[PDB]
Amino acid sequence: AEFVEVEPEAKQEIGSMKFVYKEEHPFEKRRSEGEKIRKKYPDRVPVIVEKAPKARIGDLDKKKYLVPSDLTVGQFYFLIRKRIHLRAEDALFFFVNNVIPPTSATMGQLYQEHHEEDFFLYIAYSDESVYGL
Repeated sequence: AEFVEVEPEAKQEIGSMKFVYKEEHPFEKRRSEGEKIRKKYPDRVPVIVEKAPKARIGDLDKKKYLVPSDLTVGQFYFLIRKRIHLRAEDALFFFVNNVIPPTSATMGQLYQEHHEEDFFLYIAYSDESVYGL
């Protein structure tokens, strides 16, 4: 009899966002890999990180990250900043399903709530605070 209290979402929050990674690797190969990697490393989460459309920021050398579940989103920002040699004054924003995730969440929490059907979490990054601008 209790209502499910549905959490509000931003207007732009959209599932199944486009990533070049997903265009370049067939779904079932991604899914098979994601299942396997979750079993092999259960306290890590597999993450794809890609530059958002229209972003003006350096590209990462590598898209696939195997991340300790307890690492925070904030700690992950700092890791990515270093990987792309951001300057102190440079901005960095992450997006999951078009929405900036909470800096204080763990990567495991983010994964739990937002992983896709292939068992990966997808994060886009940008110099801008709105995905795709």
